[PDB]
Amino acid sequence: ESNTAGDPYTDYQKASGSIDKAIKLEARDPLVAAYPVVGVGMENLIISTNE
Amino acid sequence: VQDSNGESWNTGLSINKGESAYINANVRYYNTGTAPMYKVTPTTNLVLDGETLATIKAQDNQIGNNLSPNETYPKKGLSPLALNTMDQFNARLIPINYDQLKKLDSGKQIKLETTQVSGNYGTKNSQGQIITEGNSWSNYISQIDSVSASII
Amino acid sequence: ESNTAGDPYTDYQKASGSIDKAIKLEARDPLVAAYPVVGVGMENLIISTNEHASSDQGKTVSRATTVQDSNGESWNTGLSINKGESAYINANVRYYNTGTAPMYKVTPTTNLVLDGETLATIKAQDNQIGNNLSPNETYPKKGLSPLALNTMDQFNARLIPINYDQLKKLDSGKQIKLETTQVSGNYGTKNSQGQIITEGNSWSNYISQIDSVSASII
Amino acid sequence: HASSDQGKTVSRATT
Ligand SMILES: [Ca+2]
Ligand SMILES: [Ca+2]
Repeated sequence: ESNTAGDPYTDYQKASGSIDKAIKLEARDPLVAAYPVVGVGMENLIISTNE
Repeated sequence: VQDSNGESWNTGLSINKGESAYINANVRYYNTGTAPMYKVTPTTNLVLDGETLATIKAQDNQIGNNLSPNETYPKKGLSPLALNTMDQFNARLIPINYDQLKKLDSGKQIKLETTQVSGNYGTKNSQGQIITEGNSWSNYISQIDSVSASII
Repeated sequence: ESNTAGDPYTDYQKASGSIDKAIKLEARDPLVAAYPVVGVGMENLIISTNEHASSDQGKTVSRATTVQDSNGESWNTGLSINKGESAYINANVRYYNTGTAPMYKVTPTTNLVLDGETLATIKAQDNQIGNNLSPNETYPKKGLSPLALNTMDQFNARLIPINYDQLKKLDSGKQIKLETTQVSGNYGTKNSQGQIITEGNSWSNYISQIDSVSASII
Repeated sequence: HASSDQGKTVSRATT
């Protein structure tokens, strides 16, 4: 398998670090996937009553 | 003969019962992974008392260019985004009808929930230039979630 | 045949497993087709009747000398309605997959049928597209609230209207049914460099070829 | 486009 973890980067690109430099150190192990988990959080909510 | 000197003053108020109010949510994005996301495009449901009022995809005003792991968009010391519109071109505001407005004027809250997020990854092309355009993260979400074990 | 089953993947690609890793196990047999079966299901339906209601008050004073005086009041209440766009419809849907392959960029088309007549055929635009639909799962996922099929426009700016007769009969036992007439979506293939690409890879180019050369087993 | 309306009125007149 060239991409062991299933992410866009191969085993060599991850081990050798020749990828994006914002990827966490953790994710340069071929077994740990480089993978973002993004979520949204609402702060407040405003109602424009259009009479 | 006769004379008359009258005065008058009137006050009126109208309302549309299909678009009785406009909704504006203030949001912030969060990354808790090991990779940064470029061109972050979330999709969110706005749920009020069982019913989903609107499913909104983040358009050009609400997209975040970079989102590194363990950080937010906007950054920590900024105010949250405004999720104003439902249109592809940021020209159409999010409406709610008369019953949803009447119950919103009570203890009822509107909850938000992220159904998915879009975004790109970066790769170095022929010359040493990082490209993050055709590099959708969605082509790998199923392939990663299927071959893996999840640890939080 | 290089593609015995009629799916986008050859015999060697399926047998050896060098394809998408979300493809179900059985679908890596050359005879079983890698093929998703996506359907839509409605959860509830909301009606925004768009009347226009008006209130008004008023005072008035008056004097009249040949002597006289007068102090009148008023308060009025009106209500108007359009009969071609008497209400707006909002359906809450959720997509399902019961196939052996994931669908990327799931774009369904649904009829909204009310007492014999189809009110609208809606194609899922940018707000209502699901990026991933892996087999035996839903969009949105199990623990989320359903989508809002809110608009009928290519740009998500035009709401779904119903006229006065459809609204009047909808204020009765009449229900609006939803039915999926088709679903479109992409599949993934590894390109020259090992990047998965799911853009020109439409699933509709193989639905007829698969449905013709196959036997169906539910 | 169908429209309805109601209305009341009170009045007093003193010579
Ligand atoms: Ca390897
Ligand atoms: Ca063959």
